[PDB]
Amino acid sequence: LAKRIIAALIVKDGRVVKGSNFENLRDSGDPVELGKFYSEIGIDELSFADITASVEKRKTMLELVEKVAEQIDIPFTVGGGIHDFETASELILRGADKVEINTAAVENPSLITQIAQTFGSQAVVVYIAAKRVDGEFMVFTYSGKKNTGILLRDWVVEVEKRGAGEIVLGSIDRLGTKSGYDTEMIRFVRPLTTLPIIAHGGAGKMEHFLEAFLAGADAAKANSVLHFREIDVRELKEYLKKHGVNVRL
Repeated sequence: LAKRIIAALIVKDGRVVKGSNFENLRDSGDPVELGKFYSEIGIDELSFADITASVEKRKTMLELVEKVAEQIDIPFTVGGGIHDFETASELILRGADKVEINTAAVENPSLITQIAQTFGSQAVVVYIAAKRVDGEFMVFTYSGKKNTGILLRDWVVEVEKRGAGEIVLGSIDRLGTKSGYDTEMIRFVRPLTTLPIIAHGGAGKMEHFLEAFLAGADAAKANSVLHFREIDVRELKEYLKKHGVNVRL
């Protein structure tokens, strides 16, 4: 019933893509050092998205979750190119608390159930990339390239039915725009599912977070606005608690 602030880091070959602005770390491109720092200053969870050349990807993603699990204590999700049960399983066993799946889940919905039966719904996070097309919310796969023809409304329902723990709701429209979260999309989805909704795409200033939590989101995923300190984590939670948002310290 508390809201969460989730720091999201894109990584490739064990490196924070386009790094960060905290000069106070020996390495501002070290995902591990950044992520532990974010944990100290009050990030509620981490989320790593790997985009490594698929040849060294599997080894590289397991290297990362191991390195991370050694140094941090808050939940963290790992995602990106996870296509089957065994890849998710070894990533969780190696340290990750949850995995984030999207395209594999749309093509094979039972993949949500298979991961959940062994690691529990809490470990399965489904990323839903939606966009408005002819007045309807549509689900997109392959990093935005494929309109699946599936309605957001139906996918959200099926994703809970299959046993997902949480849903990351990405507004494609708003991705990388600093214009605010797609609160219209969030309000559309909110009554369709009992699951936690993690809002992604559009953050630019602290009030967007208030707007998003007012819309019904249980958490907020945030990317470059964090790393380039266009928003401070402490000021944000200050702000939201001040205006009645139930955040943790």
